[PDB]
Amino acid sequence: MCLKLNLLDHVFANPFMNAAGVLCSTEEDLRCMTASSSGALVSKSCTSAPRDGNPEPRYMAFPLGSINSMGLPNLGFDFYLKYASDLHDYSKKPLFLSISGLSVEENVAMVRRLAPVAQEKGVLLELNLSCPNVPGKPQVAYDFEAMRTYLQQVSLAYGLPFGVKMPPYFDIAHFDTAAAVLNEFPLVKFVTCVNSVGNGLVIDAESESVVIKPKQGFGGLGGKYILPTALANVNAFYRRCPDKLVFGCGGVYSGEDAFLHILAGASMVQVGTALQEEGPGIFTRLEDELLEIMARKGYRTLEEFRGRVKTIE
Amino acid sequence: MCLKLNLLDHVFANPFMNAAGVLCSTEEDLRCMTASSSGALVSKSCTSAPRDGNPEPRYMAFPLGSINSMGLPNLGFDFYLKYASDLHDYSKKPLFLSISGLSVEENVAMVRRLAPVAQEKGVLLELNLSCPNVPGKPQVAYDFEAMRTYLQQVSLAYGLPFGVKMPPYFDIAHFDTAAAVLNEFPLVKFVTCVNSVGNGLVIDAESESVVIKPKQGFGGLGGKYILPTALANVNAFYRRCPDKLVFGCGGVYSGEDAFLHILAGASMVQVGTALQEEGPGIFTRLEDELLEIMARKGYRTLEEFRGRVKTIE
Ligand SMILES: Cc1cc2nc3c(=O)[nH]c(=O)nc-3n(C[C@H](O)[C@H](O)[C@H](O)COP(=O)(O)O)c2cc1C
Ligand SMILES: Cc1cc2nc3c(=O)[nH]c(=O)nc-3n(C[C@H](O)[C@H](O)[C@H](O)COP(=O)(O)O)c2cc1C
Ligand SMILES: O=C(NCCO)c1ccc2cc(CCc3c(C(=O)O)[nH]c(=O)[nH]c3=O)ccc2c1
Ligand SMILES: O=C(NCCO)c1ccc2cc(CCc3c(C(=O)O)[nH]c(=O)[nH]c3=O)ccc2c1
Repeated sequence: MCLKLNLLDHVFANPFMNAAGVLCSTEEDLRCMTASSSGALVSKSCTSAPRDGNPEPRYMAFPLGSINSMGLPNLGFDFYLKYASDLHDYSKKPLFLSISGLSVEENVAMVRRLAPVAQEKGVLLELNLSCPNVPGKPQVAYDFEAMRTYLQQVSLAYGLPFGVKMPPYFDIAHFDTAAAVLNEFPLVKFVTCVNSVGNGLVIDAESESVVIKPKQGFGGLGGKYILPTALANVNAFYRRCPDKLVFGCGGVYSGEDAFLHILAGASMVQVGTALQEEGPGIFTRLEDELLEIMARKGYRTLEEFRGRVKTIE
Repeated sequence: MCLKLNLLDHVFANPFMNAAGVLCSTEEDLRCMTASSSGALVSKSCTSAPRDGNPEPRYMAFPLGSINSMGLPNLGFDFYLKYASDLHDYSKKPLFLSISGLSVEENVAMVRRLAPVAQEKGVLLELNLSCPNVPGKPQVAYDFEAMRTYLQQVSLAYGLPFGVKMPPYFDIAHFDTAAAVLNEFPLVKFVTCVNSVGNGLVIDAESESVVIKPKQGFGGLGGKYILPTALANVNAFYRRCPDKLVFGCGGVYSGEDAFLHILAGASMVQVGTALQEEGPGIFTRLEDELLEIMARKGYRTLEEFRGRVKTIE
């Protein structure tokens, strides 16, 4: 009875990892994720230049989830590239590096420089597409032209297996369209569903105030709020992309949640808010709980139930 | 101290009503909603001919919310028109009538016929824009040209103040765009934010099965999942539509949830899932709890804090 998996030519002790953005910004964070019993880790989404990000407060959490508008604070590509090439310990677990350049040219620049480290060290690329392009255009993934563009250019510049981080979708035509676009690109080997549910508003009743400072308090939502959304999107893409892997992200707090993500078709399972709230010790709980569910049901491997959600009739 | 209000030339005992879809399909349903404490009622979205809708099970609810894919079952427009014409007791409360035709033609044909009853009785039209189109093109609200067409055609045929039911948006550019369209139409006096959060999927861990039979288990989400989403949209439309009323829908289980909807800008507050779950008694509780918050803060009127949510700095 085990949680092991081989995929994209790497071996993983278990399906669990942090979500990009959570506990992965500094050397200190990365070293902690690495010492944890997560199956893998992903670095904070970076830009070329170091960024300070938005004014604080900019993240907040509550019993049923979180809201954030961090504005992409990170130490700069050079920092994460050096961490990938010089400091990370691959014998402990695989590394993902998430890039989130503010234009297609910034993304091409970084990936060209990432390629040789990817080849030499085996670091994996997660391209963040649930990012802004020009203001007053939808973020990149809600704009299938822009998305096609970024993917051709990044496939050309990088020329290696990478994966993509998707915002959630809510309409069948969008699922149909976005999957068709993704299927045009043999090198997109994996799809992460989903990024935060965009522009929610949390209001505090005692103070009659929004709880984060940027954007008049509008920010991305994570946690329990988003589980059924995360599952629909995992399962939509798992059904429409028979040749790609789906990574589930969204509202995982328990093994049962991880179990549901996996029945929906998830290969890896990421943890954002719950990790932020609970700290890296969460990873041992998640594993035990999922293993308990598997034992009770007679499952021995993840592949026995992955994608095996049943419909009625 | 009390909660009465005046809008669109009708008096309301309080700002609560059912959401379209819930306890509003048969004559028995509507008679019950009328005998409740709700300030108003809306009828089930209707089509010209009666519909059986989707295979059961087609609705399910859980502690954090609900999922449905009813498929628009209804007794047909003749029935709801006759209810609006001859059966409804307007001395008890205002009535809204929701129409949700499958094409613009079906919708224009309904409204020409409803126009004279509206004149004569004062029934109000809620145009459901959050419906199929589910052929090959996105649904109407997520397709701004189709949205402009239905609005032009309908305001032509109806020629009276009416309102539109909106699905949620998740992007600043879409709020800017959707809002600009609605502002093209002086006859649209109210915007209801929001309809169910489209296409989530609820999987049950024990039986490893989806919970509803149509659309392979995919359906609209209501309840506690959607509250911060319902509040971002109320407030995004509140700020961008200064000449329109905003009606909040989504995630109301308490006086507090209603309070936050109003702080966000809502004038009427709609209850769906919580009503389906607790029954019409919910209105007396919500009234009380909302009056209780007001008293503790020394607010006398909804007008005092409607829309007056604070941002930081
Ligand atoms: C503080 C914070 C920072 C985040 N940063 C990123 C990021 O840099 N890149 C990214 O792709 N997603 C980011 N996310 C979204 C998470 O990666 C994840 O997609 C989302 O929070 C849903 O997961 P959860 O439900 O487990 O929180 C961030 C989320 C939070 C709460
Ligand atoms: C069983 C069911 C039927 C519904 N039918 C309709 C409908 O016919 N027309 C409509 O505009 N919305 C319909 N809705 C959406 C609700 O009006 C409301 O927008 C949504 O449930 C979110 O509100 P809540 O969080 O209070 O449930 C329905 C919802 C449910 C649960
Ligand atoms: O300028 C911004 N925000 C306020 C001004 O409009 C801004 C800039 C870059 C951003 C970049 C992202 C992508 C990184 C990211 C963030 C994040 O760092 O804010 N939060 C998420 O939940 N998901 C994400 O993918 C999200 C929001 C951003 C907002
Ligand atoms: O046949 C349908 N679905 C199965 C796949 O085509 C179908 C047909 C008409 C529909 C019409 C609507 C509009 C009514 C509605 C419903 C509803 O009655 O299903 N549920 C909601 O949460 N919000 C709504 O606005 C919603 C879903 C529909 C699905």
